[PDB]
Amino acid sequence: CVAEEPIKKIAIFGGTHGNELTGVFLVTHWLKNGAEVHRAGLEVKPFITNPRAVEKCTRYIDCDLNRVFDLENLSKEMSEDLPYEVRRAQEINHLFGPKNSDDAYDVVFDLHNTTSNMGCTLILGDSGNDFLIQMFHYIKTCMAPLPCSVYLIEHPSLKYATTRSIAKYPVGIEVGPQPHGVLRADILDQMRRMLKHALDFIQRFNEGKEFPPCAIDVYKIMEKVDYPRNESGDVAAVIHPNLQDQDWKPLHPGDPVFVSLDGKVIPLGGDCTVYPVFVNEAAYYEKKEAFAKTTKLTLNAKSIRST
Amino acid sequence: CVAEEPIKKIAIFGGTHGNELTGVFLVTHWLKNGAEVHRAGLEVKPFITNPRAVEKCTRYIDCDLNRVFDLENLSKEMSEDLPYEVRRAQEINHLFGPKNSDDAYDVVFDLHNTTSNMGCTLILGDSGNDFLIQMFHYIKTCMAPLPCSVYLIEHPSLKYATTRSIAKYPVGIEVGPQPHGVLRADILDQMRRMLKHALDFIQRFNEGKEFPPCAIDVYKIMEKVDYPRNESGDVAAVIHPNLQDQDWKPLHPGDPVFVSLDGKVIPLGGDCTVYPVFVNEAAYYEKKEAFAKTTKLTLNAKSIRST
Ligand SMILES: [Zn+2]
Ligand SMILES: [Zn+2]
Repeated sequence: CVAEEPIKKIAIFGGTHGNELTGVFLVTHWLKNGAEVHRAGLEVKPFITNPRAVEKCTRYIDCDLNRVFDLENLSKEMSEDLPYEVRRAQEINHLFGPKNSDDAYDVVFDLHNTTSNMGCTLILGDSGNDFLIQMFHYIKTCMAPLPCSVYLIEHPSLKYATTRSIAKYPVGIEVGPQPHGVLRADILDQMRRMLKHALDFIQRFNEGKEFPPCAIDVYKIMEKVDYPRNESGDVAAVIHPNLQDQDWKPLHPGDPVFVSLDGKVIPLGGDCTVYPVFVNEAAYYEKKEAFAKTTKLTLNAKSIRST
Repeated sequence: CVAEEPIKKIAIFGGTHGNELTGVFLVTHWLKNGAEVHRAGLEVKPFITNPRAVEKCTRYIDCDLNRVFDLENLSKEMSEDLPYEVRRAQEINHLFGPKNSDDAYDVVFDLHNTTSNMGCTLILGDSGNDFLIQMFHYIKTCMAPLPCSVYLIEHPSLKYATTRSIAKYPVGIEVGPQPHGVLRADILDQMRRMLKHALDFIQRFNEGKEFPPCAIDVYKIMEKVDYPRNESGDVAAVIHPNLQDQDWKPLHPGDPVFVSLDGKVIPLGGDCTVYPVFVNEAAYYEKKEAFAKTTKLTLNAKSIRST
């Protein structure tokens, strides 16, 4: 049984990307009216992380706020040509960190949307963290029969620079499909239910509930796949209609992945089954990612209890 | 029978809004590879109307290119204060107009995408235009039983400043739903099919096909409906899930239209059945349009032929 410290300070971040409206709308509402996110014994602080991008309804001002929380950026002196989001990341770190300190917030839920058909998605940064595996098992049980899928990042590069990484326990909450700059009522309902259960879990944990051992399936990112490109670097083929909206569904080497305007089909390739995620995300065209290949695995957590 | 001269000069505009990728991708392709839009006897010119917005994948740089083709803007003196899209509209007017001259292009197809669930949509500016009614009837007939809906936008305050308004016969071609900044294969195949039949119609008309009288159903704009807003001017309620994606379907006075986070449902109101269009289009939040109410009517066209 993993013995563990009670959680005291929780933040809920929305508008990390300024055009992802669900987190913006909920955090804006909870700042006005906090009853929904109140839990006995918890300090819960909703916060808009990129208000300048939110006011422009744009992903970012100068660079992605979700890529500048690495140590180098958090400790960088200001310079004239430095992206705005580096200065904003320091401001957020000053309020909710410092990152890697005992004073840092215990849990940060960073709220995101995607244009990909990923449904309710939890992002896990540590495959050995019993506390988070337990929380995610709890949320999934409460959301059932809506799928609630878990994306695991092991590589340090794709997690160490994220906004949620300031917390002792980072949690990414990702819900799609939703076009950026749109608020869909269904997506809002799904995200608010995920949060309701995550907060319930934390309060129960604090109150001394002992959670028995559990296991969850997770999809661990293997590598990004770019679009085929023309000499000039523009996209030469698009996501095949059979792959479009089929995030999480197994893809085999001969299955079609891209299609060109002439009707040429390009299949997955390789030697293994993969589970594609972020299929056709708008923000990722410039990041050279048509989708990411993942592998499925099981994580077990030991029982846990507050000390 | 209305006899008209053969159509000679046709333009196909893509990227009027730079983040609506279907027309950008198709036009970019046809500039290099024109066979798909070749027709015997026709001069077909693909053209990217807002190259700066396209390169930044954004709707516009300074102002909406689809709002600046009014004579005041087009006749504005060249200066350094001038919005980029004003300077660009004047270039387009010189190349494909001038608007209101006998030298203007005969047909301009302006290609758009929407995040609303509208399917294939043709935009008609003039309810008396026998040639356009016949073209649209042809396209609908050829696509049957696939959805192909016609939106009639007639008042001068609504039509006078559009990019396509330079042509003798302006045609808007609109296909959704597609997140902006995303290219879906399905949406691409729908828009290519509309255009194939539109160009086939023009060729047959020029070749002497005589078209008997026809009729089409259209949805004529009545008025825009904004989101309920707080004192601050931020959105206070979102599109109700029963209205979400239900473009074109009759909506009655007591049917739900918005829902707040606190759960208040706001009904249509008024005294008549309407047909909503552009339900939840991302670009329209700032235009104060949650959706447009329309009324359905039948338009007849005389027999037409080429002289
Ligand atoms: Zn995001
Ligand atoms: Zn448009």
